[PDB]
Amino acid sequence: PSLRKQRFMQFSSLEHEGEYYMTPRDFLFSVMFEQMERKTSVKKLTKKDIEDTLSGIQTAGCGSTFFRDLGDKGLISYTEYLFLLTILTKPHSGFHVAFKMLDTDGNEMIEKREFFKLQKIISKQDDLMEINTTLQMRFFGKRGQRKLHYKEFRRFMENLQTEIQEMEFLQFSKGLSFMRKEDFAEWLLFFTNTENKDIYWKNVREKLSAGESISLDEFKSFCHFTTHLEDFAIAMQMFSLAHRPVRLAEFKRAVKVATGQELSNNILDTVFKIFDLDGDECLSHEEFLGVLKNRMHRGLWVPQHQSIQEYWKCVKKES
Amino acid sequence: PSLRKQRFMQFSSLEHEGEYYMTPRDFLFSVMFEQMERKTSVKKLTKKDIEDTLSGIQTAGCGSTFFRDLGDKGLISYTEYLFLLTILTKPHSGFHVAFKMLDTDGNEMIEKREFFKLQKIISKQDDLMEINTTLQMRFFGKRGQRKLHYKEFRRFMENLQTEIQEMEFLQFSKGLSFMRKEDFAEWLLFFTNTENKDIYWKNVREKLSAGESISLDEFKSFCHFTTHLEDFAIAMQMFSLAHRPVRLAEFKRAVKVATGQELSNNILDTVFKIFDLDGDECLSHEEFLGVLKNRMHRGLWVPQHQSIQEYWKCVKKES
Repeated sequence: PSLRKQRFMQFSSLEHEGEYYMTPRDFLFSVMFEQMERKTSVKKLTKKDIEDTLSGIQTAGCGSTFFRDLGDKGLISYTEYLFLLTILTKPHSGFHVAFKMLDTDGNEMIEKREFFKLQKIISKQDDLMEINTTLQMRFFGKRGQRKLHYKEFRRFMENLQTEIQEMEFLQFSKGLSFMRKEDFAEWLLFFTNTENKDIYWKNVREKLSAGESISLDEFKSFCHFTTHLEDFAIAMQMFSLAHRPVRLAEFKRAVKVATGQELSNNILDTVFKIFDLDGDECLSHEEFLGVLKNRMHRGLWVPQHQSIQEYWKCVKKES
Repeated sequence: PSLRKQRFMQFSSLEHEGEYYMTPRDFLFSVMFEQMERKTSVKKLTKKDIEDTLSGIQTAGCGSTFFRDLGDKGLISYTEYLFLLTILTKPHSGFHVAFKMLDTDGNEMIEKREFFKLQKIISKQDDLMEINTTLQMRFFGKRGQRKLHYKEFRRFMENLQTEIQEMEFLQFSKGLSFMRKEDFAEWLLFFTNTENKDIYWKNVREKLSAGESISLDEFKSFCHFTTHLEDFAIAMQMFSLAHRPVRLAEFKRAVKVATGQELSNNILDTVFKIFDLDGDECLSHEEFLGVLKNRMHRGLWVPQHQSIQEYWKCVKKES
């Protein structure tokens, strides 16, 4: 039982024939919540239970909203859990590559034999120490003979990413349609790898206005920039040479040209009010890039008991 | 500075000419959150600031959703704060009485002179030790000569109550449209005046199913029953005589006939699975009524430093 499978069975809610399963509600909780306290216990299933659960996809919307629409009447195994988890953090321009990877070109579309190959990879990795899920029923028909083209794949992945962004936005905005700049500030500061947020809190107390809002499209654009941060930094490494701090206009032009996600002046103003440690109007790549380095936020826990190893590496490398 | 005014200035966000004000976002936070940590500081205003804030009502929806629609561009003083706070917990059949109370019958509608009378009551209570808010602009026109009929008053109060129910539902359901029975259980157990929830948690662990959902209309109906609980208990006192525990069917019929809010079998089943301490299928009024006694939940803090007085009354009356 690896760490990922341990997390999966911890956040699971259904078991059947000695095999833990999961509903979309539990997947969303695992994505957005680090730890959940389950008041109740797991429950077994039968074929009647399976049909009562799978009776939701027939009346579910295949649009942008798919998981909250399904609610609790869904089924997700470990393999689909890992697949969706990789989809969460997959940047653009890798969609077509991932699609072509999921099929040996004997089928230009994807039949369920390729997902069976994925499950076989999982089982081969497991052992070397039947049951229809909701995701298969979405991609392939109830009969099981359905081709999955690339356009539908791209649509599904975009919908999943946007659904997660909407979920995080509504979780941090308490329900309102205009979150305060402070919520965006704390959302950014959450996953930054620093030990003293005091300077950033002083900055947002002093420099940032008392009242200002952020829309939803702006938050989604910033999230897409965050997920393309690696390509953005590769493009910015040429500018980091000679140690030239970048202003706001060049920052906006560069993010637009390297990630295709044009940002507003509000978000850029805010991120420069929180991150400009120095007194100049703009600061170098150092703080923003090196500090915003993990991107492993939003669940995605990597608990390789890195506490003591982190303390040891701190004691060693601190010089 | 009374406790209510202290809470108001703590949750306020705007000050002008030495007078704290408040935006709908802060009112909603004061309603749903017991304590809020303000990262930023208060800011002053000018007439230009006043117009920039009041420029929202012109493009705001007067339907069921009004406060989240306004977002942050709104204005609420202390008097309107207290008025809305009384509206939150006002039961039905008191709407028309409250309307007739807010006007000396020289006007069958309500002109702004009666709200001026309300503000005068507040100021007379304060001193005996000009500025247009958003609510006045909603009831009365920008010019200030507008009659407010009773039907619009009832519509506004119903919309406010339903808006608060939607807010609490979305805050406890994490965004999904079907909250788990456990969330309803913990929402009920929050304001119950008991010291050991262990028995109720054992009940929900054992008796309640592992997975079951609750819609939105059912939650709203249960909230309306909770706000008519006093009339419900007056009607049930005759049945409490002879100490006869009430079953489920009679409970449903009685709540329907005394509060007009018919409940589903799911909510009643759940509340009997959490509250039936004994082994019988139904338990008497004792636990449900006496335990669910406060109804002062959802903010509405009454902090008359009742900690030490509560401990003293416990030491005294415990026999």
